[PDB]
Amino acid sequence: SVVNKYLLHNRSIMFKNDQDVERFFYKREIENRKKHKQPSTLNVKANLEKLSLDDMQVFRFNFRHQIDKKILYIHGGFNALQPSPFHWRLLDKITLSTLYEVVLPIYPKTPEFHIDDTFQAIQRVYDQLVSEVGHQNVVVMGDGSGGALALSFVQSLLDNQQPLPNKLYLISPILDATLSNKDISDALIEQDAVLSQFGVNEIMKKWANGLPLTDKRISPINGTIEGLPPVYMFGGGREMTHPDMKLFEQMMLQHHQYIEFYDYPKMVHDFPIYPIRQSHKAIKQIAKSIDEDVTQ
Ligand SMILES: [Br-]
Ligand SMILES: [Cl-]
Ligand code: NA
Repeated sequence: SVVNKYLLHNRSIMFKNDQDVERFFYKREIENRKKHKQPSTLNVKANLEKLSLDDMQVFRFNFRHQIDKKILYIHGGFNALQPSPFHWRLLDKITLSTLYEVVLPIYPKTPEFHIDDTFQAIQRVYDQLVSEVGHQNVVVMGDGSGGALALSFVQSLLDNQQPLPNKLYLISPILDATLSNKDISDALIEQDAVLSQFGVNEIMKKWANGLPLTDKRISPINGTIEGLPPVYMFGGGREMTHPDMKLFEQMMLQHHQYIEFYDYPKMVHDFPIYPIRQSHKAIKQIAKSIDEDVTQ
């Protein structure tokens, strides 16, 4: 399996019990305070800018001096993990394929920080980028829990009458943090070697800081749909989020909101982070679609 071939134990949320959860939070509190660094062995092909915004680390990737257009990238990791070395590699590839400048904020993480900290930080970097190139030249993208953050954040902009990004990209978004969709079968659960209902529940409960997991800011499947910019979603049939992605697609369609869903039946959660041909195909689909004229 691709999951096992590239496994990082320090990113696993397959917790057995409360004791594993506590140990994870203990570890993440300590690790999250450290300055995040590019992987020591990774050749990043794009040019890299190591910036900060109000003491938050922000990395920017650009290629061939192409910076007139931005992707605000919200990385996965359940709001507890920092970017994977495979996230570094994915972002590099997207930069080189799209020729947008990819912006990677290291936003506040749980267990020390909580939902409002996370969202206020994303707002600040979004505002920064809009001031640089205009909202029409900014695309928002995220994977996993980062896809949830990305959708929830654009929904916040929409609810608050803020200028919206030209497009919104969701990669294996965790649209409902409860993962209680009754269409999630045992067969589907047995195919998913990455997600854990227990792990996602427990981590998200910590981050939510007293808010119910069903709150639309946490589970954006429950958030504003009408008025969204065009949405482009990527996911696999072997991830427990798949019923939620299909449900979200149905809701977008019903509300006459533009959605492209690229659904890969045999792919795993967050598949584009893996060095496999399907990832390269997904990246090419991002590149081909990202410059489509927005006429909605
Ligand atoms: Br596939
Ligand atoms: Cl599970
Ligand atoms: Na910045």
